Amino acid sequence: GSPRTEYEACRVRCQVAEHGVERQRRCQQVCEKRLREREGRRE
Repeated sequence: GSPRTEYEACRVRCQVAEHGVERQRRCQQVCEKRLREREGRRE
């Protein structure tokens, strides 16, 4: 339904995965796109 874990896990993993602003912001959108795509099975 809405696995917030998959999201919070990406923010805590990505934040440490890289360092900066270009990848940081760009990452926030990537991790989010995956979440929204997950919570949304079909509408």
